Amino acid sequence: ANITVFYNEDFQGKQVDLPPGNYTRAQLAALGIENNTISSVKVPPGVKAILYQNDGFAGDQIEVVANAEELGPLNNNVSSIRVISVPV
Ligand SMILES: [Ca+2]
Ligand SMILES: [Ca+2]
Repeated sequence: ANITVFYNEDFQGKQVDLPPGNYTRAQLAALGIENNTISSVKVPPGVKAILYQNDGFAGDQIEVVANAEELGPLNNNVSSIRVISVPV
């Protein structure tokens, strides 16, 4: 269903759920997710996310298909996100 993004690593701090969809920087902000703040993400079965360093779904990126306690180079550097349903 949804992925849950956290402000700090190891699933700590402020958290927000994101169902499938495309989210620009402004759309993330409207959902209470400040720019370049995500540090960890939970990804349950059936969904995946593509985190982008730039708004508009562009730039360096990372595809998460399972829980990620940390994001390496994209830590506090995500500006847009696409959450995608992967049925099985
Ligand atoms: Ca953070
Ligand atoms: Ca960014």
